Amino acid sequence: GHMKLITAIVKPFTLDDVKTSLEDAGVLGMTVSEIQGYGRDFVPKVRIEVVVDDSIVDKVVDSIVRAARTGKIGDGKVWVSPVDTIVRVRTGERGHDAL
Amino acid sequence: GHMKLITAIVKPFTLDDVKTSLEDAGVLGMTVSEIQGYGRDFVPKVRIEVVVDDSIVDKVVDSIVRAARTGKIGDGKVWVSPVDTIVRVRTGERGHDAL
Amino acid sequence: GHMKLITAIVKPFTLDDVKTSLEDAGVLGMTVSEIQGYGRDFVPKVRIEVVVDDSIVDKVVDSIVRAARTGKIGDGKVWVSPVDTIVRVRTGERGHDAL
Repeated sequence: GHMKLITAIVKPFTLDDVKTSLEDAGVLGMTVSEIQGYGRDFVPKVRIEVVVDDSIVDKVVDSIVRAARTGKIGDGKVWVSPVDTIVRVRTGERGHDAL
Repeated sequence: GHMKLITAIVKPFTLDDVKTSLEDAGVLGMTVSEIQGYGRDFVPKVRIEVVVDDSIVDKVVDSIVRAARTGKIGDGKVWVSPVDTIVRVRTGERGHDAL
Repeated sequence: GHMKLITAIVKPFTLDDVKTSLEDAGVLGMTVSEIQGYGRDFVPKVRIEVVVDDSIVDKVVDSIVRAARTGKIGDGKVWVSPVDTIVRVRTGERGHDAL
């Protein structure tokens, strides 16, 4: 309903900076996956995902963008998509309790 | 329209159990990808995805959660997101025919 | 709003053909990830993602399907899902400027 997935495709060396920015803002539950995207033909990148309430989606996106920017080609993209429902596996908590 | 993507981020050793639970319930077409998430700092996890009709989304989510739960930290998350359209590559079947 | 994510799970040897089809049609920004799906039990596949305006989503899906088809089991799936917002990291461009 109010839940959003943020997907960031960014350079691998920006991971610590993005993670720090998320954790400092109390944004928990990030995952990271390997991915290939255009750069200086493909270069290795990382796919960072978090699920957040829409109240913070704008500032979280901006924080990721700021932390991942180098000003060079291949810096990547950040997009937002709807999440209908979310469940925390361990507890069975749903919605905002699962965040 | 009525189509949903289920994404489950779960511990790698739960894969067979989740797969069995899906296949027993006639939920076909699962994919698996490598992913890293918080656990006992990141631990290896797996990303399991299926596309289903919304008629079964709730019970499929619950079946995955039950199969992947250990009661320990890092058990992961399951979320649902909308799918506008789906096409089976081999046949060009769309919508419910592609499920 | 009008933005869509196309996700294609296809056989790895079709990557060049899909990439060529996308680039020839001026569809930029594709990413590729490793994935496992059903085939001749799992076989290696690739996950190809692009973000496009909904004006071209149908023809882009069809172009990917045509390029990835072999007529054999395991050819994969292509699905479409909504994208609320997108930002190009390097520039901070949003929406259609980030495409």
